[PDB]
This record gives sequence, structure tokens and C-alpha cells, in this order.
Amino acid sequence: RFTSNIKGLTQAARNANDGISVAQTTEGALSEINNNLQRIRELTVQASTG
Amino acid sequence: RFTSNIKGLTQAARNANDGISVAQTTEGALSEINNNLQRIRELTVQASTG
Repeated sequence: RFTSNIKGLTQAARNANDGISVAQTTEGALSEINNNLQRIRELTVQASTG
Repeated sequence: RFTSNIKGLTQAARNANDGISVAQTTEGALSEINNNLQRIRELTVQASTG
């Protein structure tokens, strides 16, 4: 039973590592989208002037 | 009567030895069946992740 438990826990640890990886990828993409929206806000602030 | 008894007991001991043999063989086979099921459990724990 202990062998089963330790093998399962190790594999679950690797799975959690993969989860951290996918979270990192999504966060990087979102950070870039944030930069793009920031530049769009620059352009809006400039264009609002008459 | 004593001679008949001692011969019978000797043959009985030999039979019990044969029984120990068959039990050992069965236990070895069951041991590796357990090993394979353990690996299956590890694989399933891996496969449960999304």
C-alpha cells in the first residue's frame, strides 16, 4: 500500500508541475495582451485631442 | 505397528514438503500479478489529470 501511495503521489507531483507550466504560458500571453491594450490606450488618449 | 507408523509419517512429511512447494509457486505468481496491478494504478493516476 505504501508503494502504491508513493508512486501515485510522485506522478501527481509531475502532473502539478505540468499545471504550473500551462499557467505560465497563459500568463505570458495575457501579459502581452496587456501591453497591447496599454498602447491602444496611449493612442486613444492622443486621438481624443481636438 | 511402529514400523508401519514411522513409514507413514515419513511419507506424510514428504507430501507436506510438496504442498509447501506448490504454495511457493502460487505465491510467486500472485506477487508478480500484484506488481503489474501496481503499475496499472500508477498509470491510471497519471491518466486522471486533464
